[PDB]
Amino acid sequence: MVKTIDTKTRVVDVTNEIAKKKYQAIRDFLEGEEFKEVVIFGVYLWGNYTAQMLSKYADKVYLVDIHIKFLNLNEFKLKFIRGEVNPDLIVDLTGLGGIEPEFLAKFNPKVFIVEDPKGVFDVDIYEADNTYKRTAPFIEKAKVGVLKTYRKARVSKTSGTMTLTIDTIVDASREITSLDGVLYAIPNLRYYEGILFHENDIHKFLSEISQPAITISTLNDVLDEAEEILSNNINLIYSFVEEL
Amino acid sequence: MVKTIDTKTRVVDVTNEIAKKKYQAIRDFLEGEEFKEVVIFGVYLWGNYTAQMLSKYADKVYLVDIHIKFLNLNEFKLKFIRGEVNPDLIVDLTGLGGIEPEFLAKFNPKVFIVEDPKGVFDVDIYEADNTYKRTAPFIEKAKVGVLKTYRKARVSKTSGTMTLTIDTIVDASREITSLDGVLYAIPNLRYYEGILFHENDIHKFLSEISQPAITISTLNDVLDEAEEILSNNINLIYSFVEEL
Repeated sequence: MVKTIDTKTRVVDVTNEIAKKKYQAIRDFLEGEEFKEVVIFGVYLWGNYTAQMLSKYADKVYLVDIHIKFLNLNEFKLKFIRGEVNPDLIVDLTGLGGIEPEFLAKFNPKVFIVEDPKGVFDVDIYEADNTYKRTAPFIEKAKVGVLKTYRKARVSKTSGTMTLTIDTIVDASREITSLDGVLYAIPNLRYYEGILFHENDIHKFLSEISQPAITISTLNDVLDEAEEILSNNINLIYSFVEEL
Repeated sequence: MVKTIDTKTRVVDVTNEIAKKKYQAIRDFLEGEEFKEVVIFGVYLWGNYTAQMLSKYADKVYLVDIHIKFLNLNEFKLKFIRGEVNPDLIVDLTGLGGIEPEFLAKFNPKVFIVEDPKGVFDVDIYEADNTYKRTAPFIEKAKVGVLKTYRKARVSKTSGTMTLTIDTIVDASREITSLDGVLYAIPNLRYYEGILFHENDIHKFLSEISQPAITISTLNDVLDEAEEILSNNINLIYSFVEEL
């Protein structure tokens, strides 16, 4: 009598949808701009989509994390000092406690893009943010953009893809719960970066992020309705680049 | 500067607290009465605590599942027909699509307790319920009670421990998210019965249910407040036995 239904939409599907929204904002800001060399700062798994897409607009793309060419920060710094890299385009996706503005100041790109980590107002997050301190040395000397991503009329503390994924899936599970005949809806979420970088478990990371977004205990088949709900909350997400 | 904090309270800790609440409701209703034989219908893990606690007031306790002596339904019926079992106390925790009223009618206990699965009103859940059809053959010939469990001024579709556990942890994660400096809060939940009874994976089941209830990404040490919030939502849960 009681049914168990997994959504066809996976967690990775939500993250990809969010990543696509963020890139489209970047692409629009870059419209009619061409590059030879692109450097992207941030963890790779959230920045990979942007890197793969920008490679069509570039001869060489560097994605730099603190752990297409993949480097940790220190290889990149030596490469920069040796004069082996000198990007026209810099995309900073590190956010809170990310790349230091003092390191950014050494570069001279044609276009500089930084992601605003702030979401809904939070006094501590607001205080910890230095997005516009990272933009200061490029203003008037480069095309500068600030990547912003918000949920329309919703609460998200940051604009991080992980944060948005979580709040999206959790809210969706609550809407699904209120449907007729539904007993509960489990949002299937995990701290993925902990699985990958602390436990170095590539296999468990792949299995966990590929899990159905929501598992539903229900008297009725609400799969299509659950999917629509999930789509509605994803479409709530709005991303754009503010030009400075 | 961004920290990741796990709650000390695990999912098992939350589920035990709720199960504990349900038993005390039962214990209050029985006022220290002792039985020769207790039969409890329902799944193991939500009903084991009640079985363990009632063993102090009973010579023999049977835990019957459709899957202290543990028996599945078919061993119990053959035992019942052979006349080896005839309980003074029957506790039915099966809920929706559970034990049939036609099977209950064969018994003659002194005390009969059935769990009302209904939570907040749901037309389909309400109609699928037959709790009072299970009490009917015992009304007047035994002490009859209906176990009810609600979240005060909150929405839960059923009174099931699993349902309450999910809604408790998810709501707590949302309140934690609203705290200063918190980026997000992950509710660590999984369909546990699917891991254990479908997949026969006791190892993965114990690991998943022992997960910290909530994983927090935060700028501040918010552990104590997170525990308190989690504790507060548990205290919202009210359980009692309605005597008919």
